[PDB]
Amino acid sequence: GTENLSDVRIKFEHNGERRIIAFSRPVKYEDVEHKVTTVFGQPLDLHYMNNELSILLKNQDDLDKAIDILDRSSSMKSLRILLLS
Ligand SMILES: [Ca+2]
Repeated sequence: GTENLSDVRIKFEHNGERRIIAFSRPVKYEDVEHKVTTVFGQPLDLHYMNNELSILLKNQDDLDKAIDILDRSSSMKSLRILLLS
C-alpha cells in the first residue's frame, strides 16, 4: 500500500463508461469488490466479459481464472469487467 507507493489492469465498464484501475498481485477478490464499491459509490457485481460472453465472478477462484485468461493471452492488456447493479 504505502510500500506499493506485474500489476493487473482491470477495465471496468459501468453504464457505458470505462476506466482502468490497477491492482497489485496477488489480486484479492475482496479488494476488487471494495475498490468497486468505493469508486462507484455503490456495490456492483463483477462480470468478466469478452465480445460474446460474460460470466459473473463470484469468488476468488473465479477471479483467478479470469486473470489467467488475461495472462495466457498475448494481446489482452487489461481484464474487461462489466459492472451491473
Ligand atoms: Ca496478457
